[PDB]
Amino acid sequence: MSPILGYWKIKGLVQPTRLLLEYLEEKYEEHLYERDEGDKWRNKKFELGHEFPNLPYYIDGDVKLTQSMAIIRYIADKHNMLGGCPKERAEISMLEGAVLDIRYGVSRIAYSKDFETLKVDFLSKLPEMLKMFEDRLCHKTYLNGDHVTHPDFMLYDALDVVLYMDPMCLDAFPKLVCFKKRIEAIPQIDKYLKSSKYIAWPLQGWQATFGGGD
Amino acid sequence: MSPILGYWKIKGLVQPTRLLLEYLEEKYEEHLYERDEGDKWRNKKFELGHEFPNLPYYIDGDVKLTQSMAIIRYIADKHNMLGGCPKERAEISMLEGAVLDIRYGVSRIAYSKDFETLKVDFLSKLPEMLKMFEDRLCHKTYLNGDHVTHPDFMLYDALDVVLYMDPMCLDAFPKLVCFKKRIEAIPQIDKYLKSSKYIAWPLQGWQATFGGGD
Ligand SMILES: N[C@@H](CCC(=O)N[C@@H](CS)C(=O)NCC(=O)O)C(=O)O
Ligand SMILES: N[C@@H](CCC(=O)N[C@@H](CS)C(=O)NCC(=O)O)C(=O)O
Repeated sequence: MSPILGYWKIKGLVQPTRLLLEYLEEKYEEHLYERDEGDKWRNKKFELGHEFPNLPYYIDGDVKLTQSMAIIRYIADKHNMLGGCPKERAEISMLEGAVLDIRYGVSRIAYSKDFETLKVDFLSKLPEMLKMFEDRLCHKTYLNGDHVTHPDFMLYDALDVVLYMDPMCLDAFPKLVCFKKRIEAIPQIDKYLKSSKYIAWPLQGWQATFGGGD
Repeated sequence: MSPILGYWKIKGLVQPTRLLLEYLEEKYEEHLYERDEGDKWRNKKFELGHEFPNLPYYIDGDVKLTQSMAIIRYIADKHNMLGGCPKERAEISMLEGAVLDIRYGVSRIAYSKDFETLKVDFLSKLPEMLKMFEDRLCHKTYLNGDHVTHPDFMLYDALDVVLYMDPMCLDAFPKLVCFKKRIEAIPQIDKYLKSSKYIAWPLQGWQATFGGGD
């Protein structure tokens, strides 16, 4: 009747999947769980018809999905965006994982009681990872050349988070600073970011030391 | 000249990729880094021709890969094992991620100074995740029906690790206990496990609290 996507009303793990959607102009509704609704999830968690219950979920009627990365890859696969030959898939997946080292690097520490000191060790390695992305862009509009691919949205999302973490981490990465602006200047994403549908905060689950609250 | 796969001489993140290989009878050589060889990696790390240097790496000459999950998906894609329609990819990827919640659950805590207490909270949630896998198998030889898929090897690997963690965690999961035996009873894997080529330990990087040492 119309694709469903369920998650907490935070950016978290599905923010990118949201942006891919907006970029594709796919129609979808959203089940959004408020912080105060742990019980509500707990019940609809057990009955939606999933074999690996979890959040986020994505229901096409055609399918019932539960893993964050499958859900986004499945959207891209619906639109023939995962790659033609293997060398292509494989490489998209590489960008994928490389962007996940950054986004998970953040997530891994955000809910710990030692965040501020774990912080110092992440921003240290970050540049290193940041750079690979900069060099990758010395010659390609987007992460995989001309045509947008889902990790361009992963990558977007990751810069957005690290910037709240250290506003300057992209001083020294002009190429990355233009990519974040570019993705922004794309009409569909342009609209979504100023739409009512946009969720600007929290970055992580609310309880989180970093990116928590309101 | 012959596919290369490089990693530390531990099971770690590539053990499953190794098992897929052995199951496919693909020929490959291995660059194995001993614990004492951090400097050696550090030099060959910078020159192999990778845009996202890292371990593991997989060099087909046809391609130069670096993310653990892409490398294994790329092997499966070489053999037409990632799925026919999208509903297929998507679902394989689901098994994928669901098995990664378990394997990363372990990895996330193994190198921490509070392991033993973090331990207690993992084995708690484990059953929950374990079960999804058991129910998934009430009616399918393998994780995706009759034909073996790469998460069957991920899943294998994950049971192997958690068993060193708690030898009984599979009492209560007879269906899972037969799957671990089955995968074992497959001639190719049968051979590899008793071959010289097999790496039985360490589970994690050597420095690790859990699964470290020799
Ligand atoms: N690996 C999974 C992780 C899922 C996950 O950790 N979900 C959390 C939110 S960050 C959820 O609260 N779990 C809901 C539940 O377990 O019922 C994915 O990529 O989707
Ligand atoms: N997300 C990456 C993680 C890679 C990774 O963490 N590799 C560690 C071993 S567990 C390696 O020592 N990094 C080597 C390096 O950074 O040079 C993957 O899936 O391959």
